[PDB]
Amino acid sequence: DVRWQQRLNNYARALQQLSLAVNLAQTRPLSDLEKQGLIQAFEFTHELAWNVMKDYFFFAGNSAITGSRDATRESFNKGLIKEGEIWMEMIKSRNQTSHTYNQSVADEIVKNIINFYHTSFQAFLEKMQGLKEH
Amino acid sequence: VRWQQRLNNYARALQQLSLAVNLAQTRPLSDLEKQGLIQAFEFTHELAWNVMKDYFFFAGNSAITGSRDATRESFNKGLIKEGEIWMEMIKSRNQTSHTYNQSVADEIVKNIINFYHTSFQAFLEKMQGLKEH
Ligand SMILES: [Mg+2]
Repeated sequence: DVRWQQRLNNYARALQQLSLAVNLAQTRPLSDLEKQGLIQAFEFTHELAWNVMKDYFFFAGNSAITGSRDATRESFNKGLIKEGEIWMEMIKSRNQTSHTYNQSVADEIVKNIINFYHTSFQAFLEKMQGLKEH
Repeated sequence: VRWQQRLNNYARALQQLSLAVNLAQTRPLSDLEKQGLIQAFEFTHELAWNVMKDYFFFAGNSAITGSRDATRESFNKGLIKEGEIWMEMIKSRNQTSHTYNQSVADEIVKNIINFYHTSFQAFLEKMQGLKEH
């Protein structure tokens, strides 16, 4: 039923595609359309991240988690993530998705993806990969 | 509460989607650009069905809550004619979390280019005619 290590496998696959786009941005500016794609990749990577969180705490007997905010708070309190505000900012970015046809909105989410979220995603991957081995 | 204002933003969003759909006619899209085409479809469809919901609110219909509700009412009243296509857009929306699978991304992209963009343009013209009354 609930299998947090399988969810982690898909999270890694999604993050690898986000990493491709984040690396591309270091070689040249992204077009407006590529920025929309970077946002889409952030969205499917973040969605998997907090569902890994939810799945992991279900094993611990926690059935009270229902969304990304609940999952992010429990992860911070249990030490799975260190940058609590950044992970909460990700949720704000998710809630701005419908408005990214405004370049100011798209550009803000892209700057956060490149300068903060990707690093946090990689740290969470490494954290959970260690816990799986245990 | 203002369906004509919602329609202004819908047109702005559709203009951005149109740019990507025309780009796809000049060359293949990269994997990343495909993701960006899907994101543009998402913000265009979200505005579309909220225009529907706003419009029917003026008629006294406060029962509409989501995109399926809005889409059915729009088909019932003639605002849209391709009912099955507009419902397929909702299935595409619900696949958004899985577009890191190239098969999923490619399927949504093909639907956007071959069907959804045409339907979006028709709905724009339909509502633009209703704004003039
Ligand atoms: Mg999206």
